[PDB]
Amino acid sequence: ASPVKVGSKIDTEGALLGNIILQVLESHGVPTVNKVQLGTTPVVRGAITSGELDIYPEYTGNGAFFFKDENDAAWKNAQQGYEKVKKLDSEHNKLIWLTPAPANNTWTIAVRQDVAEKNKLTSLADLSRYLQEGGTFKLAASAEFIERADALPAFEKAYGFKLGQDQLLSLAGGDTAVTIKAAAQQTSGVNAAMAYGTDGPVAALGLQTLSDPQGVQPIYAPAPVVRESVLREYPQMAQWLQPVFASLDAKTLQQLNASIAVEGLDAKKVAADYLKQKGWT
Repeated sequence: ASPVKVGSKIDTEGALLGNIILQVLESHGVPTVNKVQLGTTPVVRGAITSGELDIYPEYTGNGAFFFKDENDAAWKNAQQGYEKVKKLDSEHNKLIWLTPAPANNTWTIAVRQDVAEKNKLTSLADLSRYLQEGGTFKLAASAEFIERADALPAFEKAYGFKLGQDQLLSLAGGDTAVTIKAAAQQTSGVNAAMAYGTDGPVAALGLQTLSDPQGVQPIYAPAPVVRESVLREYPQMAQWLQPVFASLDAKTLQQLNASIAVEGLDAKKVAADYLKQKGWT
């Protein structure tokens, strides 16, 4: 009878996933309070652990910070990271991690679709092979992404490639909308961009993210996290949200995020349309 307080983070994907959770619950007649786009990670995390939120989408790899377990190898594996934060949040905070999306919202490289399809580039390993075969390549990226040891140099080391100076366009202070745009219109001959794994502009501006099978970056997979006492009152909501989040792979999230961020569709309507199309509402 007491309404379920549904939240999310302020960003595009937060708006999308928060509205998805809210509308799934509403379609089952569950009483709700709309607190979508409440704040940043620490604000929503503080809110759910204080009871100001009952459920919101959180990202698996953030378990590294929640449990002071930075540099644990588990966060570099999608399944191991999920299971780890799920176990820890249950026992320590009575927070239940539901089904995670198969997507990984983390740093990667996105390549122009034409170049990716022509050269069969799916993963960062494919990219490395293409480069060592003399493939034409120029990456737009932030100075930070280029220099930080855990960013481009980590990809380079793990996948065995090296970008020369003429294969880089350094853009001072991000952000990925700008680097993606550079590849999209081939600025200074750029054909690839620094991007996040579920970036809306990747879909809208005609790029394709590369996968990270080696697990160089920690995995940030979004999942509903719900207070145990609330799940206790509506146990069925795990079942409701399972096929929904199972369907959210990277390309799907890129398209939905693009609808909102690039083309200015209402996040509420984008969520509603998706749920209706897939037949969950």
